[PDB]
Amino acid sequence: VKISPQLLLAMHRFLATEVEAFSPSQMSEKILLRLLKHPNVIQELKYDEKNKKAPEYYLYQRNKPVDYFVLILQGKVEVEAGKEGMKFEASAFSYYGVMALTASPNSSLLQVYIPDYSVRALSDLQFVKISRQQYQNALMASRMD
Amino acid sequence: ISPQLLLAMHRFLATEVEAFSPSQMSEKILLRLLKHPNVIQELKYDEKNKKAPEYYLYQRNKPVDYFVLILQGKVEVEAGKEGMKFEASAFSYYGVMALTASPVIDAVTPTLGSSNNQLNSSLLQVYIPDYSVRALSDLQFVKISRQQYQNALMASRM
Repeated sequence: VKISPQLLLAMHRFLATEVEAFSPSQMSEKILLRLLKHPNVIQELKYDEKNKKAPEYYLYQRNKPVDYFVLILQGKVEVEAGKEGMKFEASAFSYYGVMALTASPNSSLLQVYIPDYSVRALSDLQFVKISRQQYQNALMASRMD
Repeated sequence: ISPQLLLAMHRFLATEVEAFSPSQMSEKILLRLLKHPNVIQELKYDEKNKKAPEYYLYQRNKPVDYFVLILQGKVEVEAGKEGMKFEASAFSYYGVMALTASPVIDAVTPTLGSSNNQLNSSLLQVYIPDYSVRALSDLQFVKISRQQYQNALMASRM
């Protein structure tokens, strides 16, 4: 996935200033930029009007454990929030699932992040995808530089 | 719910499954737990509406908080990464770790089932089965939740 340097700067500046998880206090800007340039962190998704309700077009499903964070860069998504599944539209720079990253910790149970919402693609999507593991590694890397 | 069958399953759990061993749970309490309402359940099978959500006792990558012991009937089990399919019948049990798994250390998030402020928290300690269980016929089975199991332990602790 090839993106322009301008777009990379915009998403970098937004996360570093708006999302505390990526604040310079938690994560150095040098590491953050490397994390964004990491392969498959930035992804795209081709939309199919025929298969609109396909599983490949659901970034999040309510009551389905997930372990990654998303930042929409381009495109439209439908969001189903709450018990009644209140639908509304979200576009660029709407993010989801930060708690999957920043949540603090064989025969044990597992702490998971379960979204109280669903996110479905309405059109072609370009977005960021950062897993808890990628984020925790980014903290350790920035925790020593 | 014949007395003969109830004793058989009691002896099986108390001897085969350590979670219900006399060391963990007295045999007197175990019997009371089995006679507890809704611990023993049934399920009518519909050949027309097979693969229905009401016929899945367990679903892959779907958090669960209960234990099952088949008493009568057949189920299809899809186990592991490669989804090895096999058939299981009476006295096949599932989800023991759902009961005996210990919580995360120095963790404040609530466990699924206990409902300790779960209604508003998105972080939940869960047991996630690496398998699926689908009903192939009418089922009679035991169903013990983590909370019902923990309550049985406290009862036997006195």
